[PDB]
Parts: sequence; structure tokens; C-alpha cells
Amino acid sequence: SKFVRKNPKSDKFKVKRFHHIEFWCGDATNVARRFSWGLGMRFSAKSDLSTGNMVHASYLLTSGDLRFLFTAPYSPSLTTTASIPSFDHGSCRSFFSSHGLGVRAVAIEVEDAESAFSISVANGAIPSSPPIVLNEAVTIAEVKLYGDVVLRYVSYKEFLPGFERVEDPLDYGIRRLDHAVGNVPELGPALTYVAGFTGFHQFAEFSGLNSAVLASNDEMVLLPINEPVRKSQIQTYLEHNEGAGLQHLALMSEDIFRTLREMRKRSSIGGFDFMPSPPPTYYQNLKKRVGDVLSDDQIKECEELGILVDRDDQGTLLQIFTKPLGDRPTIFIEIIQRVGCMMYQSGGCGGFGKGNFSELFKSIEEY
Amino acid sequence: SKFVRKNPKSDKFKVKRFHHIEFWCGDATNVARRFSWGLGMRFSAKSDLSTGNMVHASYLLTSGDLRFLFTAPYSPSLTTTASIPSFDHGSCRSFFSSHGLGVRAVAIEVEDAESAFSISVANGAIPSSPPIVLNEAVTIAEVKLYGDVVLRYVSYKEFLPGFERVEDFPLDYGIRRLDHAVGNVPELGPALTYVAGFTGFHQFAEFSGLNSAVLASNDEMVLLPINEPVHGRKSQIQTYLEHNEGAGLQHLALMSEDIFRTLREMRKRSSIGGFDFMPSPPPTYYQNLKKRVGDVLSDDQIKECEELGILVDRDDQGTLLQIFTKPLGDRPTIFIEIIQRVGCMMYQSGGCGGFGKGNFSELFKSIEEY
Ligand SMILES: O=C1CCCC(=O)C1=C(O)c1ccc(C(F)(F)F)cc1[N+](=O)[O-]
Ligand SMILES: O=C1CCCC(=O)C1=C(O)c1ccc(C(F)(F)F)cc1[N+](=O)[O-]
Ligand SMILES: [Fe+3]
Ligand SMILES: [Fe+3]
Repeated sequence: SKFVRKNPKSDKFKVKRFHHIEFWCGDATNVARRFSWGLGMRFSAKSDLSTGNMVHASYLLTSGDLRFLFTAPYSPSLTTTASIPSFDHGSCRSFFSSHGLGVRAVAIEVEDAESAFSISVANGAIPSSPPIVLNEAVTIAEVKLYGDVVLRYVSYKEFLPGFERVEDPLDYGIRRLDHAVGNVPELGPALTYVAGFTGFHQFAEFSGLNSAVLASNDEMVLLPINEPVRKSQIQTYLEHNEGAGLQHLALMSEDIFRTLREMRKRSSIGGFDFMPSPPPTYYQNLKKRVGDVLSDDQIKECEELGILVDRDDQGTLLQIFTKPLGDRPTIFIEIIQRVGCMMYQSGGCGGFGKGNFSELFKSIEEY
Repeated sequence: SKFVRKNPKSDKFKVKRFHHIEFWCGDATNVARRFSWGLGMRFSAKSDLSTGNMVHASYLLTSGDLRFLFTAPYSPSLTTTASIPSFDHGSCRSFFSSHGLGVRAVAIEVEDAESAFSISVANGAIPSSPPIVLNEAVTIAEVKLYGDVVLRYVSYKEFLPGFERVEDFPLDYGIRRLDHAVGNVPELGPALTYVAGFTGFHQFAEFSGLNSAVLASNDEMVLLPINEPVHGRKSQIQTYLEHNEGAGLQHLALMSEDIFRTLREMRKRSSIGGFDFMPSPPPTYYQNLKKRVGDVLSDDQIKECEELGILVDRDDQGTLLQIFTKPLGDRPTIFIEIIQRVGCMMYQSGGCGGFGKGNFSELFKSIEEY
């Protein structure tokens, strides 16, 4: 009848929001051009040859507050010209040879990046890049998160110094990043490592995996982690990804129907593909499950677009998943819309979809 | 008053057509998805994990007879499961680390691929992959062309054994075939005598920052131009050799059956995934058009070129429409030429109208005016 969560607010430094995500590429132009058309993200800021960067090409896509950065290295024959100081040509080709197209950096806005970096290392974090102050404007620092992903700290005194603003329409309703999930071999150690240096508390849950969720004090920076337990997808991931790494990004949309009707039109002409849709029983069982949250027309709309729906104690959740973004069966995208919990709306409203494993199964047991 | 052309038909083996072009990628899925939407090429055949290939992912785009192959390597921890036998994981990462996104293979249909390979090596060609017979169906062989590009020989007894046909309503911007494939090289003389030395390709005569000869097969339908940098405004070909870390393919020219359609489609998509184009010639250029190709293009077709930014050139045999994209990837190296040829219809003879060498001048004296 009642579910109660706790929140010690045990953050070891002041954390604000997700700042951006840095993909590492072989050729960043094509990847950014496809992501832009397939997700509806505007070309916003560049740091390439045309801006004078002879170390790496970096292209930034935005939609709402969501910031996808796409970095690919230039030839070593053409350091000081790189806008992102923590970039190394060799670490980049190693990452792409080993893991392929994937997320390098999970970056978050924090009060002071040297403050965050100092405590993190002192509380166990493995350092990657120390605090570099860019033009006395932004501070940047990187610690190891899981595998070859880095948690990157960004703090302030069009995106970073050295980037040039790209002026211009494209917009499918995606407004912000919601959570970023990492697949690791052993949950226990990875969980005690990350929470050990961030002070992130565990967000409670209302298969082939085990999943805990680490969260900041206001529960707006959400970092779930999966463990491998039909062969487990997480295990397949660890093989094709040659280790631990970010599994999926969840992108909050202000209207999942719009974003899906846009993203679905473009699946065959450049965009992104989606998982095969649940059996029609699933949406018939919707009417007596979230019928007091979604109208019947909104339920018909989910069946047309293949959207999963889940509920927990505080709210209701709409969500759908793409197919792997690149060549390897590794990283994919989650589109979500959260309903309820509007105090502002509290993050994690509706959970993460853990219930859909069952409900989707017993949809297939029927039918 | 008169330009006369010769043709010794000195081919050392039987050569038919351009078969396909193999790009080497870091991630072939995104590159092929972008090229498909930005050029209007249909997803036709795959050889990835979903077909059982654990060495490399290969995705084929088509439009008319044009075949763009996009290959990217999988992890070595998962040779026998690879559909393309000449693929090596290390040669691929070396290529992409060194040159970035570029063309690996220029492949052409020939009568017998072991026949072509044997003579080529015997006439100087540097071998890369010997003749491998796939499922007693198609033969494949590769010799070095320029730098790390390979001339690949393909002969027959959806695309290769091991590939699975992709059913698609379908995208199509009017591109129908590949016209020519150009390589930038440090020294023209040696590269020219090397390639023609083992193919027997004759020189196609020409009616800047570069020196350009054109090597051609007997029917002048497989066209392989080569550029050289002229030193001492800095030569683009020289900049290419720096960013490309050596010689390599510079541009592919894609014949369209209607360059206006193909560009009104391709320009719509420049800002939403597709390809961008060079800044348009000054309006004087298109004014001088009316008394230059006015007996070939109507006034409406001339206004249409000004709207789409198309260059026009003429030679002894015919007239040429052409326009160039910006570099396809991160590096200022490889780009695309869209072309439509007019005249010379005996069938239409390749090289009709030349290649645009006159436009350097016409473009300039347009800017000297205005
Ligand atoms: O948000 C999360 C984090 C923990 C792992 C997880 O299961 C979550 C999902 O994004 C999610 C939700 C539902 C489904 C299902 F079962 F409907 F397919 C799948 C996922 N998932 O793993 O991407
Ligand atoms: O087709 C060729 C091969 C030889 C070299 C060459 O210049 C050709 C062109 O594709 C061409 C023609 C005209 C222009 C101009 F005038 F616009 F600059 C440029 C090129 N080009 O991109 O090489
Ligand atoms: Fe999720
Ligand atoms: Fe050309």
C-alpha cells in the first residue's frame, strides 16, 4: 500500500546538472550529421580546422539543454591548439580501436571543478585529467568512472573557450539528458567505487541483470549501473565493447509522441531504428493500469508508436529504446517522458522501467 | 579550328565497367546512413554481425549502377567468417589512423580477375591481394594504385557471396553511375607511367595549381585521372597530400540523369544531414553563359544553373554540367563531383565534354569582372 524512500543528501561536493556527453569518433562529421538528423539536434558550436584546431575536430549538437559533443582526432603531423586540454591523440585511437563508437565523457556541472576533483581522488577516485582552467572562464577535470568512460567536472567562474558559435529549426522535442547507464562486470565493486568518491546515494527501485541507481542530492544527476546475471545482453555488451562502458543514454522529451513520430519517419532515411513493438495485449492491459494517467487516445498513440509505459509510487513513465547506434551491439538510446511528481518536477519520477520486463512478458504469455 | 583525338586501345586485359568503391570507416553504419540520405542511395546489401560476419561490418549503398561500399572492422577477439577475403584488421586501422575517412578500393569489372592480376604484376604492378575465388562465383584481386588506394579486379563466372539482400517508397535523387575517380599524388610522371604501365590505359587528351592527365580504358568508360601539385596561392593538391598523409583518391564524379533534380534534392538536405557545396560563382559567370553554351542549354536551364550554382564547360565533343561538394568528412581531402554530360551520342561516349578544366579560367574572368 505504501512505498517510502530515503535521501541522506550525502554529496561530497556541490553538483548541479548534466552538462554534456562526449562521444569519441573516427570521423566526427558524419556521426554528428546523422545524430543531428536522426535525433533533431541543432549544429551549435564547432572546434575544427575552420576555427583553427589542428589536434581534433569537435562538433556540438544541442536540443533544449541536451548537449552531445562529437570528437574525432586529426593527424598528429597537424597539442597547444586543442580547445579540450584533456585530449590525447593516442588515448583516442586506443579507445576507438578497443570499443568502437561510444561515449568517452559523462560531464556534469559542479560548483567548483578543482573542488570536486580534489575530494574525489581523496575518496578513492582514479584520476584521468587534473583541473585545467580555460581562459580564466571554465574549469575542467576528469576522473575514471567505469572502464574507459570518464566522469568529467565542469565549473564556471558558446560551450567552451575555443569553440565558435554556429548560427542557423531542427527540433523533435528532446529537451534534456535524464540518465546515463554503465555496464560493468561486477556491480558491487563499481557501485562502492563510484558512490565512494561522489557520495551519491542509492535511488530505490519499486531479467539478465542487476541494477542499482546512484543519484545526486536533488536526484537530478542519475547514474545507474548494470551487472550481468537466455543470454544476458549485458554480458554480450561486455564482449563487443571489450570491457565496461556506457550502455544507454536516456533523453527526456517534452512530448514523446512528437519525438517518436519525428524519429520514426527518419529510421529508413538516415535516422535511428527501434525495437520490435510489444504484442497488442500489452496495450490492452494498459487501459486498466495507467488509465487514470493517460487518456484512451494517448494509449492508442502508444500502440501506434510502440511506447512502453511503467508506473511506480510517485509517478508514471513513458519510454522507448532504439537499436544500437553504430556497428557494434553496444550503446543505444532511451527516449522518455515522465509524468507526475511536480512539486519543478522531481527526477526519477516513475522510476526507470524495471516493471516493463514483467508486464511485457505476461503480454507475450497471453497472445 | 579542329581538335583531333587518338585511341590506341592498348588495354592489356579486357576491362568493362566501374564495379564499386570501397570506403574504409571507423564506424560504417553512421557514414553509410549519412551518405544514403545525403546522396539518395538505397541500403541494398549488408555483411555485418546480423549476417554472421565477425571480422568486419560492410554496408552497400546503391543508386542506378553506382555502388558505394562502406567497411568498418569489428574487434579481433570476435578471419574465416569475413565475406571480403582481402580484408586485414590491421591494414584497416592503419589506413584510417593515417588517412581518415577515405576510399580504400577502386574496383572495376573485368573479364577474368586472375587474368588481369597476372599481367598487371608482370607489367610492374605492386600486388596487394592475389586472386581469391568466392564460392566458385566471383573472383577478386587487388593491386596497388596510388598510395594506399587499391585497384581491385572483379570478375564473374546481391553484390558478393556472403552479403544478404536488404529489402527496402525508395530514395533516389537521379544518380545513376560513377563517372571517374581521381587520385592526388606527389609526382605525376612516375605515378602515370606506373599505372598505365600495367593497365595499358591510354591518355585521354585535354581540350590552376595542378597538372592533370587522364588514363582511360579502351572504350574510354573507366576513367582514372591523376593530379599533381604545382608549387609556387597554395595548391589544394598540396594541402590534400598533407591532411591525407600521402597520395589518395581526391574526388568521385557521379553521373546523374538530371543534375537539377539531384541538386535540388541534395541542397535541401545540406543543413539536415546531407552534403554542403562550394560558394556559388559570381553572377557574371552565368551572364557569360548565355553566349557560350546558349546553343546547348535553354535560357531556363541557364537560370536553373544560377539557382543551383552549377558550373558548365565545353570541349570539342560536347558540353558538361558539374558541381562540387565540400569535403565529406573531418579532413579537407575527399569530396564529390556531380556531373551530367551532354552530346556525343553515337549510346553516349564517356568523357563527353571533358572534365571541367576550362572552368578554372571562366570562373576567374567572372571574378575579374564583377
Ligand atoms: O533505466 C534503466 C536503468 C537500469 C536498467 C534498465 O532496465 C533501464 C531501462 O532503461 C530499461 C527499461 C525497460 C526495459 C525493457 F525491459 F522494457 F526493455 C529495458 C531497459 N534497458 O535496459 O534499456
Ligand atoms: O575531373 C577533373 C579531373 C582532372 C582535374 C580537374 O580539375 C577536374 C575536375 O573535377 C574539376 C574541374 C573544374 C574545377 C573548378 F574549375 F571548379 F575549380 C574543379 C575540379 N576539381 O574539383 O578537380
Ligand atoms: Fe534507462
Ligand atoms: Fe572531375
